[PDB]
Amino acid sequence: DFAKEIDARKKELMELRFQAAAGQLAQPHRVRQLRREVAQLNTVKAELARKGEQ
RNA sequence: GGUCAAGAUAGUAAGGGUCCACGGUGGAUGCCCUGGCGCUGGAGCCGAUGAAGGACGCGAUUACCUGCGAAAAGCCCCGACG
Ligand SMILES: [Mg+2]
Ligand SMILES: [Mg+2]
Ligand SMILES: [Mg+2]
Ligand SMILES: [Mg+2]
Ligand SMILES: [Mg+2]
Ligand SMILES: [Mg+2]
Ligand SMILES: [Mg+2]
Repeated sequence: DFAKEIDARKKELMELRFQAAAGQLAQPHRVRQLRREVAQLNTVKAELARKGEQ
């Protein structure tokens, strides 16, 4: 299921980039906060990959 | 006092010179250290699970440096500080 939440994050992240090329970007923090949720995502996936399979 | 004669003799500065005073220039000098040099003593290999050194790129705004790498001034677990 993890990839679904990853890509849902990626869509709004690109939406923020698109506004940021424009004059609208009132909450820049949401930018970097959206990316760490991606990284944590991927990280935890690797944390399951070794688990169980050994 | 006046005229004539003969004689001697100042001052003037265009610009200059020596000295004094006030600056401009310039960055010597003292002081300092954000940087070096040397000795002693430690520690001493990286790489095909990708080295050394790089090229692009990552930031709301980022030309240079750092750090980092599309999971990108970073992600997770432990411990320390508070
Ligand atoms: Mg005469
Ligand atoms: Mg002087
Ligand atoms: Mg010194
Ligand atoms: Mg290397
Ligand atoms: Mg950008
Ligand atoms: Mg990937
Ligand atoms: Mg502290």
